[PDB]
Amino acid sequence: MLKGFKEFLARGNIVDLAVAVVIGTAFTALVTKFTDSIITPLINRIGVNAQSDVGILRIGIGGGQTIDLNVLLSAAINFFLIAFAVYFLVVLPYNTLRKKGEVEQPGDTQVVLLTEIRDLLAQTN
Amino acid sequence: MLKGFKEFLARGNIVDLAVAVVIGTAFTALVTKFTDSIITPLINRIGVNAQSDVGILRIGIGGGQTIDLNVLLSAAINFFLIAFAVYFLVVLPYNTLRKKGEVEQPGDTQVVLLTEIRDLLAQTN
Amino acid sequence: MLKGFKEFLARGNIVDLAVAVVIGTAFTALVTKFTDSIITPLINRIGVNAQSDVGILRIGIGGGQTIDLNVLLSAAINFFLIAFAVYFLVVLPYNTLRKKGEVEQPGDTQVVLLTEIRDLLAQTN
Amino acid sequence: MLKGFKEFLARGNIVDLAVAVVIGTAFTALVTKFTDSIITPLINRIGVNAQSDVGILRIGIGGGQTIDLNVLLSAAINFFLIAFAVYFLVVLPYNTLRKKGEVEQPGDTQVVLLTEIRDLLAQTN
Amino acid sequence: MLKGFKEFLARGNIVDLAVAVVIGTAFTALVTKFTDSIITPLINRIGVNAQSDVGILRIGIGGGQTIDLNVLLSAAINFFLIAFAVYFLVVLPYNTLRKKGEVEQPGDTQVVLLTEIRDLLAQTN
Ligand SMILES: [Au+]
Ligand SMILES: [Au+]
Ligand SMILES: [Au+]
Repeated sequence: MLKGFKEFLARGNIVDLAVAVVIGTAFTALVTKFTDSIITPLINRIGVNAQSDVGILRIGIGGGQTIDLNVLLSAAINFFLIAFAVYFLVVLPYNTLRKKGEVEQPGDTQVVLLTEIRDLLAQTN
Repeated sequence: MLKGFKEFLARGNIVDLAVAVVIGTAFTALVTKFTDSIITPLINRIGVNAQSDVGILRIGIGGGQTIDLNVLLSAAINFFLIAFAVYFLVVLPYNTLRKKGEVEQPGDTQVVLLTEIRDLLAQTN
Repeated sequence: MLKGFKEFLARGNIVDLAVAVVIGTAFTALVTKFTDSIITPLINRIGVNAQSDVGILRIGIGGGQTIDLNVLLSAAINFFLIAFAVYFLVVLPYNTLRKKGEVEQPGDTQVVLLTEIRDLLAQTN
Repeated sequence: MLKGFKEFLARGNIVDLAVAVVIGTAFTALVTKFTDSIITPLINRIGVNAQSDVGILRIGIGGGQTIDLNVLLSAAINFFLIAFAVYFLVVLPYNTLRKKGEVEQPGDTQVVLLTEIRDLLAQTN
Repeated sequence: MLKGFKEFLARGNIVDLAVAVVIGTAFTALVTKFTDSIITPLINRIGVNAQSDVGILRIGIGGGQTIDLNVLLSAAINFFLIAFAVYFLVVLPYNTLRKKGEVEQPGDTQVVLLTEIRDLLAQTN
């Protein structure tokens, strides 16, 4: 069992990925929770949004219906906050490190080797 | 420790992925929120949908039961909006950049290299 | 800024992935919404499921408790429908196109080149 | 337009992926649903868990507060069930197939090719 | 049918990934549940947070509104626990195994081979 989980993990391109979804989900969850506790309430004190129209579904009930705009705006703001947080926390550093050329990846090293291979092959002739 | 987390992050084919799931979930969520606040209500002012039949679960309760179509239809519209949104915002540009050729990738460059190698090895004959 | 987001996207193996999660989550959501509105109610008019046993948690409350089977079954049905939908819509077409041989890919072209190289190298020797 | 969606789909390394997320979310949801309907109720009849302490938030309300264990354990059990399910349904078969050598992959065929090349390049010397 | 799903599965880069999303979502779900059951309550007996301001939406209702801070801190702590959990359970072992090199992967063997090839091509000169 320790062998199946561990042998699958050496195999575990899956491990790199599982972690990625783990962080990705954990983090999106954090930004939206901040938005709900801090932002949505702010949107709400004001709320001259949520308009409406009469709603007596002759199939379900009968009383009144609304169009909540504050929620949409609350969500839009949440979205922007995510883009700023990700781009700023993540993007400035990863893009800066790839430009200064200090980050890595399997495809890139293969390329260097393939390239070196090309050069030597060229030298033989 | 700072070493383990950072070393794992340059490693972060995972980083590319985590970000991808982060945006994918964040965005799908934004579209569904719009569908729910703006669209579901419009579907609802009408609502000649939600039909039903008697429901007295001789196992749970006893009172009445409903089949909501407005929700099914509201959900479907949400989906189309996502398909159009992803395809139009994401698809027209990425597919157009690949056809014109501007977007890049590790596999493609390896190909270029392998190809040149093939051409050279052929030249040696 | 427009340059940074766009340059990271050209970079975006991530874009391929983010899009994938977006569609995958959006679609699963659609299937379950159909199951809940059309199917669960049907399970429920019948609902001779949800059994139970007394439940007075001497730690939290005291009143009664139930085992909802209708939900378990509704979910299962939801699942089978997903399997029929993905396999029938996605699988019949991708397995049939790979069998007839018409789907291109970076890994496959590389193999072709690697193979040509092997053959040529064998010719020199 | 039909050309853009279809050309992106032949392209769909993404399709492979979307299907993966689609299936992954669908299945996990199925297990947790079984956990909730079947398992949680059982945890709950017993429930000598959920302990507590008075809770009158002088900032929000005022009355009493609880620490639920049955849920923590219910989730824990849900989790073990997922691991056994994924590992047993998924892991025994893919690890056995990779070991017996039947599940193929572009990366692996390339390896064989690279390996063969190494061997040949070596015979020349 | 058994052939199409199975043929698609050997094909299944998708299988590696789907399993990855399954484990990532399942695990994040577990961390947050622990936080909610064990942690949020602890945060709450205390709760001198959830501040507020009057809230009578001249568009929706009219009565009062709150900015729940406890939830924000509760979510943050949840996040740390995930970071600690993934890195400590996942990171120490994978980072250590790669350093000891005990861990294997198709990309890495490709590199070794590319290197040897580079080295041999270099010897011919
Ligand atoms: Au009734
Ligand atoms: Au009872
Ligand atoms: Au109390």
